[PDB]
Amino acid sequence: HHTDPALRALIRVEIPIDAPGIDALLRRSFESDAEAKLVHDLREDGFLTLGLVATDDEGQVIGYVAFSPVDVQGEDLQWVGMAPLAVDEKYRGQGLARQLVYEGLDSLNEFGYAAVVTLGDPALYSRFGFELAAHHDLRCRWPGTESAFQVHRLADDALNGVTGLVEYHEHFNRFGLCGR
Ligand SMILES: *SCCNC(=O)CCNC(=O)[C@H](O)C(C)(C)COP(=O)(O)OP(=O)(O)OC[C@H]1O[C@@H](n2cnc3c(N)ncnc32)[C@H](O)[C@@H]1OP(=O)(O)O
Repeated sequence: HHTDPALRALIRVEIPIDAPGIDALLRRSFESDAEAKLVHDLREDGFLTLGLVATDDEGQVIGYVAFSPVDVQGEDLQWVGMAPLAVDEKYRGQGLARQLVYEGLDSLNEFGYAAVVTLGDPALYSRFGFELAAHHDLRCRWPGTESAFQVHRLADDALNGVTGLVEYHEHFNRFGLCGR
């Protein structure tokens, strides 16, 4: 008895040739082009800490997650903010977002980062281990985010004694991003 290998998407760090595919995915996946424009600007200016792509058998980008640096109370503690996160509508419900976030966080830990923040629906991000940032006395700069701003430590004690304003790069101060 022979079983055909199951068809699956591979996840890896993005490379330059992926940019147009990432852009197309972001434009088609969100309600506005803000996410695509954000990623373009972060990459162009050197503030995209890490990006991971999920690709189909032909190498087409079908999923994406990115991370950029954030400071806390104006200091660099090796924290990052996760955004955006997208899976092509053709591949939704297959566990690819879960995998992208897990691998992202695992890679970040491997490379010495201490925590990851994100802004979004807690009904989604809590599934991946994120906790409400307000419970740890952490906030972002935007209004109406106390229920959506979240944090995932990468070390058990990473959040202890770390409080206040978590600042994203200024490229995030554009309108229409998910979670805002
Ligand atoms: S603010 C505008 C909102 N738009 C977007 O977020 C961008 C368009 N959406 C997407 O790209 C996808 O729908 C995302 C949000 C990436 C989810 O992709 P998938 O559904 O394909 O992800 P997985 O199959 O990896 O699922 C992992 C777990 O997440 C749960 N889940 C998916 N979507 C949601 C929403 N919207 N709300 C709450 N939970 C959600 C899945 O059920 C799954 O749950 P488990 O805990 O793994 O069972």
